[PDB]
Amino acid sequence: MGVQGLWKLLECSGRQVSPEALEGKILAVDISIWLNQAGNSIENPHLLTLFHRLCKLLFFRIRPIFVFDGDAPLLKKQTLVKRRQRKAQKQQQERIAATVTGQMFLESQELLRLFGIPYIQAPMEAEAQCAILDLTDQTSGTITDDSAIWLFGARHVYRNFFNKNKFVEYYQYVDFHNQLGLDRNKLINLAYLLGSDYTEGIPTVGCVTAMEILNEFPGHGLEPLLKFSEWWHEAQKNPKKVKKKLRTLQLTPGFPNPAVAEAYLKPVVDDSKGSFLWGKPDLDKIREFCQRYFGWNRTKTDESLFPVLKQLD
DNA sequence: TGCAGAGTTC
DNA sequence: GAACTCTG
Repeated sequence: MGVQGLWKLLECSGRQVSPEALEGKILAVDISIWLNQAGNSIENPHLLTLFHRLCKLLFFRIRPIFVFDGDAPLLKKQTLVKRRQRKAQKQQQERIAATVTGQMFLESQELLRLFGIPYIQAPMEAEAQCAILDLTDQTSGTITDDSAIWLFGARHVYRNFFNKNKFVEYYQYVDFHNQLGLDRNKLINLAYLLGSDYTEGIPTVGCVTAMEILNEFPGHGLEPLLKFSEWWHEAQKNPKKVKKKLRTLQLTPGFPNPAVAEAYLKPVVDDSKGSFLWGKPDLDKIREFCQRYFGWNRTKTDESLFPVLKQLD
């Protein structure tokens, strides 16, 4: 999820490209959204979609690095819990999804090791790991469809790459900073407004409305939201500019909770500058895996791999 | 599941 | 009249 409408905002700065443009590139990928998602009674669909993607990547000469979600933050859990209160046993559907995912994790990491692709378990948030990889110039981008990566400092992000009718879109920090006037702090304030995976937003704030807010109270860091907060705590009191529209909407009392901006500003990530390695993928083991989990033979997989191994050489 | 247009309200 | 949402 992340910010509810941020992609709509940034689309003016994103450029449509083709998969042939990622040829000379080393990019990070957040697999955690996939297993976060993944009635024909199929076996291991996470692995199925993962395999097809994994092919698509190497076909276009991408050098991937996969990033795995760790312990979700306190604010992420609080957000999903207060999002389920709106929509004894909640603690027993937590410990049954983790043992299913655990196996999904293990199988996916095995598939990766066979394909010769390295990977890193992010200690808490995975988007933050991909972001800090972008920042230290360890990757040359990050393939993800999650807006929240921007708030963790992202500079170059490739979106809609796997979405097949949608064209691959390349987004750059500098581009939408120079066009839209957005920095990391303004985007985090936008996260307070529009709603994100660490905090639900304001009921009626569309994109344009959140920008109207962030311009009505200019400032540095978190000042805009404090000014808007005390202004709405004042103007709500009764004498009964364009600020009337903003009077109308409802606001929470703890707004703004500074722990939210704190979580986006200083997240937890691996600090070391890893030097990464892509090994050669052994063929036989891959067909063995495919039969073990899907039930594919040797020339059922080879019909798919025939372009892939051809491009590898 | 993302965009694009209209419908409904201030 | 324009902007936001909902649905197609």
